[PDB]
Amino acid sequence: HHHHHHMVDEILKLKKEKGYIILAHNFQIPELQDIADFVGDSLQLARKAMELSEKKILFLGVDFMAELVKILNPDKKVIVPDRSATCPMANRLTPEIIREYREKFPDAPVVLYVNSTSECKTLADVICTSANAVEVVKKLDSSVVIFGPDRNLGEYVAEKTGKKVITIPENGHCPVHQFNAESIDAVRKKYPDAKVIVHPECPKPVRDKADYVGSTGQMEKIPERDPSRIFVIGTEIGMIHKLKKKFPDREFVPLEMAVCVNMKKNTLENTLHALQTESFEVILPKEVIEKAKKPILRMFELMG
Ligand SMILES: O=C(O)c1ccccc1C(=O)O
Ligand code: SF4
Repeated sequence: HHHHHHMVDEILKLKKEKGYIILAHNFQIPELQDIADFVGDSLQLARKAMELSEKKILFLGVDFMAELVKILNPDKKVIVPDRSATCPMANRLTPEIIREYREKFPDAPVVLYVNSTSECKTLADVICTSANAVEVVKKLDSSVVIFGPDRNLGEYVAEKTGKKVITIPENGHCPVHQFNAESIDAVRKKYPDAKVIVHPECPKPVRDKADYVGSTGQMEKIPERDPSRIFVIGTEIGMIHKLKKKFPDREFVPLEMAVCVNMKKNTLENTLHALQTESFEVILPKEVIEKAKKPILRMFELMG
């Protein structure tokens, strides 16, 4: 909107002037997606940052993602506008629980979802995303794996791979994606020709009623091969804007309104403040960077 056109102009000039690149997660408000150089998922953004000349990064998302970017770009300054933006699911897994479960099942590799603390990543055998988790677990020798922090994704991986997936912590889940299956019944009657796409973080009954299950990266490729005029989307509300932007010819309908409060902590105002003050810098110990990079590079190595 034109009322913010002077705010946007100061963001563009400062970003240009100080050599920032702005990376925004798909769950950011539309206003921040519209000012970002690249919008996508966590790993997509971090990988993207490795490729660029900009020595400074403004990251718009939540803490474990900004740290991922820093882990993989450690000589680059990474700032976030709100340091309290975090992932409640990720924060429920701890080093202690991982260590507890490694002892119980010492032959099982620890596969950690990218939505995990940096400290947790130092202890994982490999990282995955919702896009590549099935393939990653498939390529591991073992037929029993330890997986966290999301139980639903773990269970999905178990279904797709046929392997035993021991999920940690107990009842690990994303509250944003706990859609109700009756919501799918309801949209099918309302839009009989619509396709339902939901995230694998969604519970089993929702995944099973959906036409497609995939990551937000996967969602945004579906209309390249599906010609449907209407898609119903089971993930965080920010993806609707992303999808509408990429495919203006289609209609994107939320399965339900689902908002990640932590993702919405970032605003045009605090983003502007961040660029004015070049704060808040993501600072990690060298040793955590060194150790946590290992399972992240292995993920890339395995998928290569
Ligand atoms: O990308 C996704 O689908 C996604 C959904 C929820 C949280 C985190 C991510 C992420 O990997 O960035
Ligand atoms: S949508 Fe769920 S998994 Fe993603 S940052 Fe928010 S609470 Fe975490």
